[PDB]
Amino acid sequence: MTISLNHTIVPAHNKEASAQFFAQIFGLNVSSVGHFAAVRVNDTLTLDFDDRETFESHHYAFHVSDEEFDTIFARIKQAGLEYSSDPMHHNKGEINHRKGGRGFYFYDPNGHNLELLTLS
Amino acid sequence: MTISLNHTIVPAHNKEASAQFFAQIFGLNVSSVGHFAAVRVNDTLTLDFDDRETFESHHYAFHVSDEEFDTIFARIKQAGLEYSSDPMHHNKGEINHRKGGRGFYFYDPNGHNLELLTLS
Ligand SMILES: [Ca+2]
Ligand SMILES: [Mg+2]
Repeated sequence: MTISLNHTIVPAHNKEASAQFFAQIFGLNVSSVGHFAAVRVNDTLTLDFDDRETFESHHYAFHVSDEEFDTIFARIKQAGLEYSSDPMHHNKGEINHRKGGRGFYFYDPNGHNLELLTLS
Repeated sequence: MTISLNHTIVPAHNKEASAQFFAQIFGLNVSSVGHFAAVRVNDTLTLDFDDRETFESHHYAFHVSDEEFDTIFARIKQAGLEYSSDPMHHNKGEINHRKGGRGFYFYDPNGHNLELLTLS
């Protein structure tokens, strides 16, 4: 039938801090699974945070509902985090309106580029 | 629920060779999209292959049907690629039978660790 992404490993300097950051902002939960701090995103995907000393910035873009967009964006502002309309973060403190939707980018504690969008 | 991963950037020394490798083995298509060689995996997810000189190994685990598993595994053997039952590739030329399913690991041309699983 269908190929689906089930797991991906997210490298982190501190896997618990990174998993907690992600779970707090997205309204999800952290589980200790083997050597990972695992965050189940939905009924098909889990992000496995893994302790790593050296790695480059990843880029993850998430489709969310309008309600989820508003809820997550409020948590980012409440947490005192910077965000941008553009992937390079040249345009801070604003969102994009690409494809008749809403979008923005924000870095995780490792410098991974997280992207939220309402229309895919 | 309504958070889904829509895009992720896969770093590659050669984005066209890497996107073609992934598309050939998984039975997918490559599109040129901006500076990416993009592979739509399913209705939800696109892998964006991006030219990069320096990066660390990523890990992506895909859930597939038994039929898809067999079709992909046969392409991997026909292509002359090594695979393993374990994530560290200590046990080559065998698959695992974990979680009431079948699984195996194989590297892409960049050394990204690709995992296939049927689960249940
Ligand atoms: Ca998903
Ligand atoms: Mg998927």
